[PDB]
Amino acid sequence: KQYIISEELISEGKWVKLEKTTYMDPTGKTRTWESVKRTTRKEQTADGVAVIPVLQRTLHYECIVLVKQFRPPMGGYCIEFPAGLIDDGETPEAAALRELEEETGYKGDIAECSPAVCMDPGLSNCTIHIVTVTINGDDAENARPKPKPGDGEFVEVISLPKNDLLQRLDALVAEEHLTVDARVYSYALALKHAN
Amino acid sequence: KQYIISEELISEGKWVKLEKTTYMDPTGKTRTWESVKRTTRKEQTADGVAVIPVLQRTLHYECIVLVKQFRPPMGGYCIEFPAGLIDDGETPEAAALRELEEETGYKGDIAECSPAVCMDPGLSNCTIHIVTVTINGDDAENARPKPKPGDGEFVEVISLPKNDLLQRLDALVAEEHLTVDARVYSYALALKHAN
Ligand SMILES: Nc1ncnc2c1ncn2[C@@H]1O[C@H](COP(=O)(O)OP(=O)(O)OC[C@H]2O[C@H](O)[C@H](O)[C@@H]2O)[C@@H](O)[C@H]1O
Ligand SMILES: Nc1ncnc2c1ncn2[C@@H]1O[C@H](COP(=O)(O)OP(=O)(O)OC[C@H]2O[C@H](O)[C@H](O)[C@@H]2O)[C@@H](O)[C@H]1O
Ligand SMILES: [Mg+2]
Ligand SMILES: [Mg+2]
Repeated sequence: KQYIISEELISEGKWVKLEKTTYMDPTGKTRTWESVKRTTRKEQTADGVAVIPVLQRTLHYECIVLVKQFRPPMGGYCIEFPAGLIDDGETPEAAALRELEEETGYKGDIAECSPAVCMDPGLSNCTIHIVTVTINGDDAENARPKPKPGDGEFVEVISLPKNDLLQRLDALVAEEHLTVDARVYSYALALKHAN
Repeated sequence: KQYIISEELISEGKWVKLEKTTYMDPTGKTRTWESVKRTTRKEQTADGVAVIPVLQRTLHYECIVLVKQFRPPMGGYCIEFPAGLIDDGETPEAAALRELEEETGYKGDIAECSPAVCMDPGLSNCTIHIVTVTINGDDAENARPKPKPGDGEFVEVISLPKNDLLQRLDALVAEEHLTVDARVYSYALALKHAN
């Protein structure tokens, strides 16, 4: 019953724009909202993908591969699932394997993919596909993985035991000022709440 | 290694603002970034809280209480954990219990509270505390929950089986084309991966 009436551009940069949204509520009344949008968004599937990479090795606990990097908006370092924007004509799964191999050097296999999900719905229209990727750590292909980083990209690879993820994330946070991503934390929490 | 050099306000609304961030990368080179920030953030406190409401009943497996509402930035409806911005001086735990009761009518008990985690670090400095709350669904008091939304709030309550959360979320996305929150989905995936 609710829908968008109009979007008034407020300010637009090279990557992000801010606009005043006018919409109709359930009572037929008009209301406004301040919304954010990436200017690099196409009429594709989503702004990007986030990869949940599960490193598997026989006789070993599984490991979750994460990345640490400085995030200007946060003014500090953050612990996140590897992620990146998608390419035209590229499938979410294709981008996931590509982003994973580029940031971590690992070559994985698609386990499953999510529909487009929202990053922060009360603020922006940003969406991503969360792609679960398993990595055969016993394959020579993944013996010594080498990441292909671009210019201006300084990412650190951190692998943590999946069987104790939440506590291991807490331990990392106890060593220095670090912010764990909400999707990573939600994931770690569910692993404990499940069983 | 890396650090903020300055933050220049580009545009500012009543709720959201856009800034130009200048920072130094590892090589010593000055780079820039377009960052988003909420104008309502109190000092020394995350922007808000997301509540993971665990409905517990003697004759049933646990349920996760979620809410569905129209999100202007998304131009459509979203399925999320109950959430709200934190009032000044209000504890994350109190904001969570209050928000859950207001949006769903359930009175819960604190189980745990996470440190501040980021929503979308590549875009904004927004953070929240993920607060796990248990609800005694057999208490007469929770027999027929009645919410009490504030100014212009139209939120719908949707409780789903924790044991089959992922599948149940996919159905809703296909049946009504709406969008699931990335944290809700990340949580659902781990529940599945653990089981
Ligand atoms: N707001 C911005 N300001 C300046 N440059 C930007 C911005 N957004 C994107 N860019 C440029 O595009 C590049 C995209 O790099 P990716 O690795 O593909 O994307 P990433 O920054 O990791 O974002 C992927 C996801 O994570 C974050 O939560 C982000 O909001 C997105 O949802 C950035 O490194 C940068 O050069
Ligand atoms: N960007 C905005 N534009 C217009 N009004 C806003 C905005 N942000 C907040 N408000 C006003 O403040 C109110 C805050 O309501 P809450 O329930 O306390 O917060 P909510 O909007 O649910 O946000 C909490 C969290 O959940 C979402 O992921 C959102 O992005 C945020 O991180 C909104 O209903 C609205 O009136
Ligand atoms: Mg990246
Ligand atoms: Mg809310």
